[PDB]
Amino acid sequence: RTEYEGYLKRNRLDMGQWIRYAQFEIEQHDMRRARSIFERALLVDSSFI
RNA sequence: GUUCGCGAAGUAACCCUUCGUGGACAUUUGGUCAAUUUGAAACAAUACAGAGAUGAUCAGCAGUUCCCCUGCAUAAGGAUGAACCGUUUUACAAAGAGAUUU
Ligand SMILES: [K+]
Ligand SMILES: [K+]
Ligand SMILES: [K+]
Repeated sequence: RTEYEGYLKRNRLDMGQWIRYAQFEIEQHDMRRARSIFERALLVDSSFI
């Protein structure tokens, strides 16, 4: 989490990294965290289908 | 305490003196805070190592950041102040062929 948050802090526009971080939380079975990551990504770019 | 008024005692009687009594004057400070270990300062010390773009030695200026420090500062300086360097899979479809199955 520290790694992913560091990268997203330095470059919030990396939508691929946002998705990979959300998937990492999915693999931890922590859907609340995954949902939060997806929501934050939608806050950055809601147009990315 | 003072002062205005009244009772009284002392004095021959006033002034004056004392005991009693009513009124007037003056009227609510300070704390976000307790005095060493357990509600938060840091440097330093010991060790190792010895600065980005390079084959080598270096000037830099920036940008991004939920890192700031020094400075009066919107100046300048702090290794180009530092961190930056990793990890990376699906709007996934169309046409066709040869093998698999009833
Ligand atoms: K050196
Ligand atoms: K330099
Ligand atoms: K500089």
